[PDB]
Amino acid sequence: GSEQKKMKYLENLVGKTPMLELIFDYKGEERRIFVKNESYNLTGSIKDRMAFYTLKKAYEKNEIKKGAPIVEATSGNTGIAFSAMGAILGHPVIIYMPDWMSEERKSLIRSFGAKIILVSRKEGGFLGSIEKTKEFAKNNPDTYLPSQFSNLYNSEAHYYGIGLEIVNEMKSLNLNIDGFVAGVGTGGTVMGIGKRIKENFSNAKICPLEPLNSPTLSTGYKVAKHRIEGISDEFIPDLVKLDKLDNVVSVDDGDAIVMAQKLAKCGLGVGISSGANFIGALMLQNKLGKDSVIVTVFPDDNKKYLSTDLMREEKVKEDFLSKDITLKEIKNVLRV
Amino acid sequence: KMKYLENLVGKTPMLELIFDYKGEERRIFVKNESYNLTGSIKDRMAFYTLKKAYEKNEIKKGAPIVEATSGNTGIAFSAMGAILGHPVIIYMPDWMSEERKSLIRSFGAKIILVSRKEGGFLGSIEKTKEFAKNNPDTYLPSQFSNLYNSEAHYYGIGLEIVNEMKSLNLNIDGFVAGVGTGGTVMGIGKRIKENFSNAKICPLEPLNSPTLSTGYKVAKHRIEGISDEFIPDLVKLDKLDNVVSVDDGDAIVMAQKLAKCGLGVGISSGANFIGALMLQNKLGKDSVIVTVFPDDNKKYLSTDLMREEKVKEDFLSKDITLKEIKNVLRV
Ligand SMILES: *Cc1c(COP(=O)(O)O)cnc(C)c1O
Ligand SMILES: *Cc1c(COP(=O)(O)O)cnc(C)c1O
Ligand SMILES: [Cl-]
Repeated sequence: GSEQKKMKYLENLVGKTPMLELIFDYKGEERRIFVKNESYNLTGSIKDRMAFYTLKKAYEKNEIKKGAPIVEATSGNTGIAFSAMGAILGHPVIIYMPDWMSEERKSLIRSFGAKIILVSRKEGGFLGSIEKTKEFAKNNPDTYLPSQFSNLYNSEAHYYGIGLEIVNEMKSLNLNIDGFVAGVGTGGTVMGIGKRIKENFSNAKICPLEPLNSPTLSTGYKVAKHRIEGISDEFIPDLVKLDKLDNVVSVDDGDAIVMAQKLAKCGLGVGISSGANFIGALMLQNKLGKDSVIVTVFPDDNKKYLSTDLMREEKVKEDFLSKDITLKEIKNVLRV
Repeated sequence: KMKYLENLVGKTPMLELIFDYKGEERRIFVKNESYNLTGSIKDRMAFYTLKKAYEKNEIKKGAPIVEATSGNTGIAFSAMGAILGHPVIIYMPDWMSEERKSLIRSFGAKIILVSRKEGGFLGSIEKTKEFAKNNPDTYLPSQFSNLYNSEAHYYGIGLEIVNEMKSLNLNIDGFVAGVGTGGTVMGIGKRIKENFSNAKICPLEPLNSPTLSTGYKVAKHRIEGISDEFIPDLVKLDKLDNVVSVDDGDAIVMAQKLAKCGLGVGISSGANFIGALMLQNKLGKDSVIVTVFPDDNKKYLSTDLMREEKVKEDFLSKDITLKEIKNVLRV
């Protein structure tokens, strides 16, 4: 080949992230959770694995030509990841997002060479941001649409990549996996990792996670704004197939923030969705038994969240799990 | 012990970058050090310093770790300090990017900003000694003089460099790195010279504040992480080859180009790229030059990196065009 050569080496920019064994007290019995740290990636997120897999398989299946624009609707880690990997592969990148999105998001995505097209309230969300991507393709037929919320390459990325890493590294510790939890944005993470884990541990519980403040998985709908950036921003996406998963876990965004704060104070600088996943995983442990082996992921680091409530004191509410959690140690770290 | 905590640092990607320089094709090789616990090369050094300190009982259980930083070292010691159960107290000049202050505080460290009136970098260092004098159990990693700093890079990143270039059957002709503490250049340089006695090991300075090359001149500059108002004891300019000098404007424009090609890096990464080119010009078109990208662009959104830089006539970046990533290695 040659393109094949290129894709073989560019994959060294993504994956092979640390697996961490985190020990903590939960009122006040000793527990542990296993977690992948996905900050160790090209642009700092799990979405790098997904963007790379997507573009690679698309090249393999001749579904994108050289120099073709990559076009998507997002303001988060997906725009960042396709912007960077798009530029690496010689593609201009076009991102549609709403016109009230913060300066910080726009500047970071702009840094990576993408063209940003802003959509107003009146031009329709949000939902109309994904509509203009479809318009663009019909007027420029070389357009590749990642279609993150519906594209099987997304879930597959995590089946072939991070999911397999998880099964391999838990097997090297001779630990069976009793469960896995992940917040759903596109759903690619929970679906892909779940498919992989359930091939190896048929009784594993694969629980998708939503915010209690906007339970898009349990109701179907975008109910309200919440502060768990990267998860449930729109509608149960087409990729998520709830029937193939076990029961929905719900976490309050404040509880996620406090948990992420605690994580940073033990030297793990993570995003709000990571704190959510940690709480998520503990909930699942609480259903299965204190000593069950539960895995999750930390999808990004804390550096993009330095003006969010991650930086402020959160009111502790009755039902927060995080008020009864004290982190003790990183007991082990695996890197394969 | 932490045979296992070392899995949080190091083993980062080596990139082969192809570019045009007015208007000839060239390449340089670069370690991407964002792929580390806190997103910087300093993670390697913080971990190694603490591991040795523990080995030689230079640090007591729960004792405070206290340090002066341009940002990344404090971030790194706040994260690793927290992991190992230590209070951390960081002094940092007040003109470093505000994202630095926020991250240090997120890791549970006490952060004290130090003004130019209060002596900037030299003042920050003295405040660390003051704290140690006042509080007898204090551990001072003293990154500006501690040989563990350069040792960390001799054993870690330096050895990865040598093995990665060996794997390409390529001889290293030169290495360039901006000097903050001097750890990076001294430690990598020692390792490279053991394997290529003729390789040139070049420290880099801002052209705006050429302290290494003059021995005295200190001025404001925006190349965060390097040129900290003095020549650090760790750096031995007579054991290194000649100083390379890059304009902070030229560095920023170069870091901006790198991000447009997919490599979101800090201002000093831009500086190092231009430096490695300036060295390449000395040794030949075809010479094999290695450098490092110490961190990513996320701590710099508040800085001139995100603004439109006045290009000048003498910027090498006005004549650079990035072509592609030709290769990526990682063991
Ligand atoms: C995208 C994203 C998620 C959700 O992952 P999906 O695979 O899209 O479900 C969680 N956290 C962060 C920070 C993200 O960017
Ligand atoms: C510390 C630092 C440097 C300089 O490295 P030394 O090993 O201290 O010479 C360069 N760039 C950045 C971003 C840094 O934090
Ligand atoms: Cl520093």
